[PDB]
Amino acid sequence: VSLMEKLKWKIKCIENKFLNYRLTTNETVVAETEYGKVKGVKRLTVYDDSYYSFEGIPYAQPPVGELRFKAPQRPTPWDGVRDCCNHKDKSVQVDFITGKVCGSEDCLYLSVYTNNLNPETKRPVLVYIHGGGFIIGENHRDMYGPDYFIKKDVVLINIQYRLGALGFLSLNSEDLNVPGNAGLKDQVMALRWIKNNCANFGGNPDNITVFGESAGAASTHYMMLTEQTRGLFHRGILMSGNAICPWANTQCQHRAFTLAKLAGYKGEDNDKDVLEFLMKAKPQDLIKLEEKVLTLEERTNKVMFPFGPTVEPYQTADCVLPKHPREMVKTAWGNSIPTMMGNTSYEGLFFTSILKQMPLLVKELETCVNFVPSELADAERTAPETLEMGAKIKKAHVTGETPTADNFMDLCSHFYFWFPMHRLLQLRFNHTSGTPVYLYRFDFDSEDLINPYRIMRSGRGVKGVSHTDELTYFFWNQLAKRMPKESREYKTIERMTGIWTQFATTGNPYSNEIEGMENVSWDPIEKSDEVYKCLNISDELKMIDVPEMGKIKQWESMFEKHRDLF
Repeated sequence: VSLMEKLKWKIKCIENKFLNYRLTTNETVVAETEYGKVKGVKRLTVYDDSYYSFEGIPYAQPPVGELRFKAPQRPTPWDGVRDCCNHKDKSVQVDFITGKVCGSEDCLYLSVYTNNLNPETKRPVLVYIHGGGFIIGENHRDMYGPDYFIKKDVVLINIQYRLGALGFLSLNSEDLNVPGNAGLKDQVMALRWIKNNCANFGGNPDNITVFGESAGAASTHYMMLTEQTRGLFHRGILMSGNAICPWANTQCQHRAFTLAKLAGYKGEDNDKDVLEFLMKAKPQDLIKLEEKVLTLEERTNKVMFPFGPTVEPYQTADCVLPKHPREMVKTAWGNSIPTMMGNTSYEGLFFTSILKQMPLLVKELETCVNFVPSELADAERTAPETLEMGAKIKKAHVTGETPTADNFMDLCSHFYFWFPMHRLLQLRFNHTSGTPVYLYRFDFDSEDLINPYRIMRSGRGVKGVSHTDELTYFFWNQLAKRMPKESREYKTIERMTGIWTQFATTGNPYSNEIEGMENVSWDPIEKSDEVYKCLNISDELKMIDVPEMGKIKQWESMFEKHRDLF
């Protein structure tokens, strides 16, 4: 990231700290948890609303030393009053603005917010899981501010979990107790805490919604798939992601060794000796080197992250993913709770930045063999069947004689988001009690209000609704400003937070009390639907057939001779 956005972000960081002090009050309050009393503080928003803020609530033991790479354990309870008036640190990770490593292994905390500690009725509980490819992200209010949601009568909860190799190291040897998915096991234990404690904050323990974007969406879906969380919540929102997305799982058991070798390990490739080195390496050295772990072949096969969720090699007490996600959908308790899912109108536009560094990637669309789902393609991507599948993809997105960046970014939308969503809906239909799933399409474009991800994707002055453009209308961030209330941006905040809280409340997203929704008949998706219908959200709200549908069927036709793998 540029020197200009480094000094520019440095200043907004300093501004956010002064604003945060200014927007603080002297009104401290104490609440009960099952681990002991916590002290929160009331804060202000730029729209002159206020809310109670409890930050740095531990939901697990600090996962340092011998707990590193291990499943999380419950934290130690305390007498007296724990101070929760400041944020804790984020998970160790590479800062996308600077490139430096930041964070700390002591990262397993959650934050609780609400405009009213003592409502007269129990409120809907909303749990946000941040995205960031399981390698970056945080629950700090400079990125995920509760300011829009607290205008509503809900309890909002933002969790943290272990990122990167510290969150997702996986070792085959059963003796070492590092099966993998530690960061997911973090999420589980946070859910268990939320279930047992939300009532102390005015929340309804029998009406909890979990939602997240991108990796947060896959996390949310995983929380709906695993037996570990059965019955913990009651609604799910998957925003631009799920667990059968190609980036949302990987078998990474051989990559621990590689990571060790990059970090200076001297010895052989057995898990024990590899683990011992990794257990004593500086946390910020492991994280800085993750970028180098993937081989060139893996990058070629569109593997995006070296460490991440994985099928665990053996089963233990806190096992989360004992089978491939496709197999888990067939039994998942979460299939039988109300679900909302959606994408933005130009997802792949996120990859503008990457193309700017590798213009050579555009040539991949001459055959598109690289984008063939990996389970169908051969190793070298050279078998004639793979070239055939590649051609079907090519017909879907290459509009002219030569592929363009727009073709490329259009393909990504489907490879990373629309196709996986389609596969999941069809799978779920064959294994579900018939609980409704609703679809949305986020199509609202604006440059007058942005969020930090636009700096990373180099989305400065770029038309189109990219992946993560919707976050801006859900959360406050240190790049936000107060918008006039008649603005299109402000209306979208109201609609977006309106629908999400409405869904969280009733398992049904429609409300005539939301501006723009007076002509809307939002029906859920039936198994017999050949065409998906979705709420298109732009300056106006409108029910439509998913425009991406024809391209989605093209991708499905790659499985014509391999229908068992669909």
